[PDB]
Amino acid sequence: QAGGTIRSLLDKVAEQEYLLPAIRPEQICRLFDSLLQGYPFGTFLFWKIKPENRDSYQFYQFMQHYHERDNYHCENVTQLPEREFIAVLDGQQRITALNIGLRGSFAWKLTGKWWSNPVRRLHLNLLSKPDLSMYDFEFLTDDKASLDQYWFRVGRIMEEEEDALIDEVADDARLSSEQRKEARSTLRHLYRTIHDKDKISFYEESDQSLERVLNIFIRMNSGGTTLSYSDLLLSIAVAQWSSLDAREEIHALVDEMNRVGDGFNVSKDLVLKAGLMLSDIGSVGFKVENFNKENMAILEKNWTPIRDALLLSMQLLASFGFNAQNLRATSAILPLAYYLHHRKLTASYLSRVEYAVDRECIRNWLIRSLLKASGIWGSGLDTLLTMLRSDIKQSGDTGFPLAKIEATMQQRGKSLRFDPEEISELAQLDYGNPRTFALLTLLFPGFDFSRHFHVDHIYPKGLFTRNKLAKVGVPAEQLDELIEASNKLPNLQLLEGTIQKMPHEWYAQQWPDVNARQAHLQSQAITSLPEQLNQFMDFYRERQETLLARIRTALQP
Amino acid sequence: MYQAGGTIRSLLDKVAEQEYLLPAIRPEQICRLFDSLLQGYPFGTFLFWKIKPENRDSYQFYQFMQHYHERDNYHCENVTQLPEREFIAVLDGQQRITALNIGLRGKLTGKWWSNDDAFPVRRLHLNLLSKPDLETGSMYDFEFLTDDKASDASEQYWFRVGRIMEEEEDALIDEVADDARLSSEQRKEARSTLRHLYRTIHDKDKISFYEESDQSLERVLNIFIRMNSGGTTLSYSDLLLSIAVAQAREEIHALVDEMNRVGDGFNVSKDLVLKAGLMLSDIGSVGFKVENFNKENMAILEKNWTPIRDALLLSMQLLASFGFNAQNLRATSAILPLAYYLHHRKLTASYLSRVEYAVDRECIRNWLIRSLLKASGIWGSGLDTLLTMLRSDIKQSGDTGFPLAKIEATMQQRGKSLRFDPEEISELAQLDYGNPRTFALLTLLFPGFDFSRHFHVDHIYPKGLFTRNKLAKVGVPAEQLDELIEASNKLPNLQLLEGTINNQKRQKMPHEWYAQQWPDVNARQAHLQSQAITSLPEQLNQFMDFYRERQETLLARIRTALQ
Ligand SMILES: [Cl-]
Repeated sequence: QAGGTIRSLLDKVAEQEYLLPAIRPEQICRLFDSLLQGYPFGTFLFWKIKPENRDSYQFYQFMQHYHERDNYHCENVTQLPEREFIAVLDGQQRITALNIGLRGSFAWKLTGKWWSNPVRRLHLNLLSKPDLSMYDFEFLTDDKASLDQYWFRVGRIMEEEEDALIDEVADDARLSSEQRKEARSTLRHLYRTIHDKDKISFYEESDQSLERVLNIFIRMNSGGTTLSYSDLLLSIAVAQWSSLDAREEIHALVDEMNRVGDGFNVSKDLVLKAGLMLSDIGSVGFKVENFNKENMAILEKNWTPIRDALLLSMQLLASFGFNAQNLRATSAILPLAYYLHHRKLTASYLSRVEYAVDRECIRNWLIRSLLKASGIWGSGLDTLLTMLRSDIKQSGDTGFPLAKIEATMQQRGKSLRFDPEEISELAQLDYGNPRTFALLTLLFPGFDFSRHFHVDHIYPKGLFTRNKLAKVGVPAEQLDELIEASNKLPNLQLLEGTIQKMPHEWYAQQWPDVNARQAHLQSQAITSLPEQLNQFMDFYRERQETLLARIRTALQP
Repeated sequence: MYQAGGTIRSLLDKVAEQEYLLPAIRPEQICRLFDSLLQGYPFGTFLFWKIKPENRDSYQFYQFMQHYHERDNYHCENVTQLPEREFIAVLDGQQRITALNIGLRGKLTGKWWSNDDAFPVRRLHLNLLSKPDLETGSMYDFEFLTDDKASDASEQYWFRVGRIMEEEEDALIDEVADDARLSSEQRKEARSTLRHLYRTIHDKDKISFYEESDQSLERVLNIFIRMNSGGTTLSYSDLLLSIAVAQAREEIHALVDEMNRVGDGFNVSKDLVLKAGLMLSDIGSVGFKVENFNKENMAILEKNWTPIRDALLLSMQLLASFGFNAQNLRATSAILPLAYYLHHRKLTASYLSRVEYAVDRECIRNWLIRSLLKASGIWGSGLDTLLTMLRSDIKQSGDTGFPLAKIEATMQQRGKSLRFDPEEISELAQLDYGNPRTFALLTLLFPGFDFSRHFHVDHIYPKGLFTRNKLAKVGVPAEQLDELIEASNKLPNLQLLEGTINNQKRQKMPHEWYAQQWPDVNARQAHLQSQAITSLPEQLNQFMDFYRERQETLLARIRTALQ
């Protein structure tokens, strides 16, 4: 146990003496800042395998070079060490983070534009300046760090000797006198922390008594680790209620809400934030300051109406057929739940046709809010929720105020008016985008979303395989130029009911009536259906031009 | 602020001064911590919350526990005196400080009414002549003892760890020195130990903490979790040693969930499946240790996987055919022997319907119920060894069926006997509504019942009629009151009722519900005589006359059914 060095540990990892029994870049950079800032590491748990049990278990190596496509699974042990070896039971991620940073690489898929066709390594600015962080660490590509901020690869601390690196900086003339001075202090801090410092601590033990020492660690070190601000806040908040049955009631509603229809995944966090919003509390932040005794008193005095409304909220989203896979913005339920609370609406709201227009007004808003790439439900959300809540109080007594909510949102910069580019992106959306279902719900508003339904390909994806298209006679150049489009909105439609024929056959053995067939089709924006698969592209580009103009109109206010 | 420095005396002294508080609400466990403390094992970093007096009256803080009383103080007391200056609310380390506090600063019949003889005050003690117990792996002996059980074992000198905080070092080192009860050489050993304690509670920096304000709790919290435990440490997840060697995580979770949904419900753990793995795959060692989870052992397990998966499910269903649920089967470690029997004989759901297995299922149930009625450790200690021997018995007798004869005798040799002692019999007749053992006793004493169809335990005389005030209308001595209301929950007022909660009976008194729902004189007479009800008083005043008469009727059946 006692103490130890990061260099010592990283090297036993390399010699494969430190292993792993079975089992975010920016976050690795954050460990390294905290480390160089002197935030100490906690104690780690280690298991020493007797040489007799060397073959008894299947150990795996830590990750050094990460590639989401190439190496993403912890590689198995290559050469079983010839002597005593250790397997880590706690601190795996902490160790892996140091390994990737000082001896490895990280390749993550770049977020590209919607038109789509990189091994980076850890670097530190020696002329690091603080940011209200203290030390700027970034995973960068070599050419992006050669930028004419003096960037240094932290990895060389493990490959070169201090004297060489200290000297390179001093012999660099791109740097002025005062600069080289700062750079040296910083480079030294790094070398003198990865090397020459007692940061690692480790409870170690053998097979027989491993049972006892894991439990000592759990008593002495933490048990039931804080789920961040979240379980803390819940803990803090529940501790200001008369009912010592409060903790449960929240978890209970969360469960009921997540079994409303086909299924949802809200968090206790949403319930707490909703509580604040519905209680007309002036701040809606998820902060312990806002979960005081006075604030939580209001919630406890109004819990039953608030719970009911949030449940009806999910019931309404499922009336519009949302589930855990298509609704990604749980933050959008909050305005809706304030509305059902302001008007004290009940389950009857979903049935009475008298409220049908208002339900379709809400859906218009929700869909358009979720169709925006991003910017509506992310940053600045707390100011928005506040101003949206306000709108509902001043003019919701009549009905949902879309006119006002639309412009309040424009003012906070979060307009729901789509640009020609945002519209062009929406017309090439892929099958998997959660935004796809909802675009179709808007474009095709007549459906019983309240009942089972799904999204399918007019021309089935099965036929879209390189051989099959070529058997029919598609230029080899156009192969794989169609298979990609087979999964794009112009070949996507909304169908009634749960989940082998070309569309024009299914549509003539299921739509015998010429007049009714022509209608279902024009209603699904299917203007024509060509019989040779080698004419699908003329179809695709035709439906798109039709849908593009239908998307513009449907998002015009 | 990261105070790496800090002593236990300082913490506890700030705890007593009500400056260290809590925002939100077992002895042996506390005792294990104290041994490890003196074994040098350090504490983890704690997280503390600074409260400026501008927000002092806004969050309802609570004190740590010191003198615990299941009946009186079982919840952290509210703040008696709020401090005027800045103060702290612990977020991490809540339990660890609450073990030091109670440690250095403070029954079985569960006759809840009795204040006396029913809540003995025990305080932490240490044997200064402690010695290595290579079984527990302990090197220091800490037990919670009462003053009498603390005062002449030749090698046990008990020191109340509490005086360390009230007396002076010199004084205690002197008391041990001027104690003629001790022997010269053994006086030296005591001193060395007493010193380590005084010098660990004081004079040694063991407490470490992060004191943070509201402004930046979010950030430093996150920083703490990065550098410290974020994966909530771990568990004895030997399941990993197998998803690895075997070529699974899903299958286990599946058996667990399916087994937990068989009847009205069960709450089994992944642990049982794995333990049954070794039990049913004939591995000579059933320990949940990592040693038996070897590549070659886990080879037999995946071959017997389909065979065991079924038996564990068949086991759970047999239990639900006996009315068992999460609420009434706390000792889930008793399923393991049952599963071996089903696997040995390769039975199926047809064991649950075919009348040819009735005598057999009833032999099993009797044993199971009897095993659970004992409040001692038939399924608490020496399990790996009992289970190992039961396996042998079941394997050598899987013909006529359950070797109950042999199983009882092997349990008797291992001291896990099921012959009931007269005193233990008497407490079974006084079992409360809550003790899960009660459900079973009723099913053992009333073996003719539809355990199959939905059923609930109810009270002959309804619980709602027993309110201090309600009994004054009928006129009862207020002398025996908080005890009469307790008897409303004991066995003589408890019965097995078919169906579910009948709100229509809670209102009526027994002679007003049986009298109508059972109109035939001959039928009622029997439904009742079968539920051990000889007479049913109609004046609530005579309840205690009914209780004693039934207790005598039930005591009779208990002695007949056991023994
Ligand atoms: Cl914000």
